[PDB]
Amino acid sequence: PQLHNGLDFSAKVIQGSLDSLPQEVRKFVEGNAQLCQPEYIHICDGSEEEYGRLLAHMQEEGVIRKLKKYDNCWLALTDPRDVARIESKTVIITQEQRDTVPIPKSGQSQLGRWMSEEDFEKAFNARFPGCMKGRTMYVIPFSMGPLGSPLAKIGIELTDSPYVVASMRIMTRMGTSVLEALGDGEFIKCLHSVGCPLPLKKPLVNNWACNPELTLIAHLPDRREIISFGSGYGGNSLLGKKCFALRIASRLAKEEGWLAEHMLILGITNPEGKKKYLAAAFPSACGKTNLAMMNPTLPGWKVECVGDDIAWMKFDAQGNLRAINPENGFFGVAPGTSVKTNPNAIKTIQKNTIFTNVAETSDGGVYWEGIDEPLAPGVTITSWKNKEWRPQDEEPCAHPNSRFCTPASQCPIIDPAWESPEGVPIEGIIFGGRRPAGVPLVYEALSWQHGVFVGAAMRSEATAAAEHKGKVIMHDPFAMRPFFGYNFGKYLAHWLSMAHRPAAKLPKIFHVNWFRKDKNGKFLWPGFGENSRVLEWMFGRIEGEDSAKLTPIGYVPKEDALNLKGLGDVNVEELFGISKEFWEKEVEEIDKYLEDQVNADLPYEIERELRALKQRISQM
Ligand SMILES: Nc1nc2c(ncn2[C@@H]2O[C@H](COP(=O)(O)OP(=O)(O)O)[C@@H](O)[C@H]2O)c(=O)[nH]1
Ligand SMILES: [Mn+2]
Ligand SMILES: [Mn+2]
Ligand SMILES: [Mn+2]
Repeated sequence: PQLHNGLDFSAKVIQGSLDSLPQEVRKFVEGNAQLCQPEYIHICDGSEEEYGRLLAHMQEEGVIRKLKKYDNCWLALTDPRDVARIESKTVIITQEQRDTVPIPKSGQSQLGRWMSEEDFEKAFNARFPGCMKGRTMYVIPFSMGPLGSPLAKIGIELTDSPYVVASMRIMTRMGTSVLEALGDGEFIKCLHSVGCPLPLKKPLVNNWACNPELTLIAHLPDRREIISFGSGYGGNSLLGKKCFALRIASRLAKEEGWLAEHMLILGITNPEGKKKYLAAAFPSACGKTNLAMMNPTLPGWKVECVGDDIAWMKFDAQGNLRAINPENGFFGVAPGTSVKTNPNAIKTIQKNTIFTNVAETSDGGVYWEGIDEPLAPGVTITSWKNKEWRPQDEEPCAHPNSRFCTPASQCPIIDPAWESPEGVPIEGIIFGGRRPAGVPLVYEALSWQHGVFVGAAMRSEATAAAEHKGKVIMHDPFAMRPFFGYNFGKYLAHWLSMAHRPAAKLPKIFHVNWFRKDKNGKFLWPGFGENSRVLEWMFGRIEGEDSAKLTPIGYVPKEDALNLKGLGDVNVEELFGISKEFWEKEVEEIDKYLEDQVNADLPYEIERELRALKQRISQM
């Protein structure tokens, strides 16, 4: 009911019906409509027509270009200030700070950024009021994971960005069928605005609406709400990805007894007809996608891709660890993707694919550094800065974090069960990062507890995923440092608890290092398709083959255990060297880190593994 005409936004609905919305769905829409004051409200139905008019609108607004060389592929150049995931402006709001991050013994926590409700209410009220003035509010109903799937959760994103709606149509399951499945069930409330209400008081660079100064990505797990403002780029705007699928989901999984992890999922089959499913957690820009879509070099081996970034896992009745990719597409980095590195990626992005900040060729194609592909005579390149670009300038034509957004179904090696609502049984878990020195190519954990300790001890050099720069090695336990939904100590404890479940078929735990270097700065391992040689060893260890040698850090392959045929020139000495001098410093850094950051919430079993490892190393 109302006394005037200031609460019923029906007259602003250009597609859909507020009447057809579930009870709580309508309230969430009209409430923020009244707060944000959008000129129009557009309730997405996921249709091809919608996608069609949507793209055409963005092309008439100078938002995106059409890549005439490919089938239904589009380019989008963003503002140079809004070109990646802002880790420093992401915050989690909990009544108690301890719920979010362990109280550091001395210094600032690196495992999350907490903000009180009082501080957030101020920041919120200073951003969203009237932020969509003169823009359309798109209502994105999307399901994470297959519909009806048990570990499938539904969210509603409100956004004033057509670029976001198009991307979300690729990355999630979006449309009207999601509304009907939801019914009156619960859902995740997602609110996004670029923060440039009209009239534009700030000119737009590359026609990219954004507000860097006021950027803020907030999470409220107690309320099941995600509030993002000022950014339109991937992690910040695609709220169902990082914000939902990891941070909020991790909190839920802790509550509900499953797991939400920053892991690729791949299935692998050997020449004997036996197939196994593995999961790998690497930091961003550390090889997950190239591994999940690997083109193996060992004959009789087949790799299939279930997912490349997010895994939702839970033990089933039979005690197996089951995993699903809750996403619907791939949002991978562009540069370095060549036919020689990730050819399966090339085959996927040639249609229905949206690119961001990659270079455009004068004939209607894409270009980026490392594409490893000569262009024809008379073909010019326009950089992502929208300027004539030549290979003689220092300006790279493709931004380091530039992306492609492609449907998962188009992948030629997509696993025939990536949408199976029952998941895939994970028999192995892989950790790793970019360690230039010290860490051997691969080793196996001595037990679950040691495994959990290995994940927690992961470290890697600074890449181009967040705002980190320089050549520095920092901690990234479980590859989840930027995405922990709650206290990390309680995270570790949650993992260790899996060893207590009845008839729990705990998978093996490996640590790989694709990036060990020599004294000249030369990679000691070709990697990519050759990583199938490392997976071969893992496959045999899962079946119980006496191919492992015991060492102070874990099991490593025996002599002549790794199929190295076709190489011969690989320096195996330095590739597996376990220097005591290096590992005595490694334990010190891990100790100091764990004592400071996890402090009084560090489980004792992790402290015991730390103690045990320090002991085995001193006996060298
Ligand atoms: N040396 C080496 N580099 C790799 C390998 N796989 C990927 N890369 C590089 O890492 C960058 C990002 O890899 P990607 O698979 O997209 O990482 P993701 O973010 O985890 O999906 C690419 O530019 C590649 O050049 C590998 O096996 N060996
Ligand atoms: Mn990721
Ligand atoms: Mn990726
Ligand atoms: Mn225990």
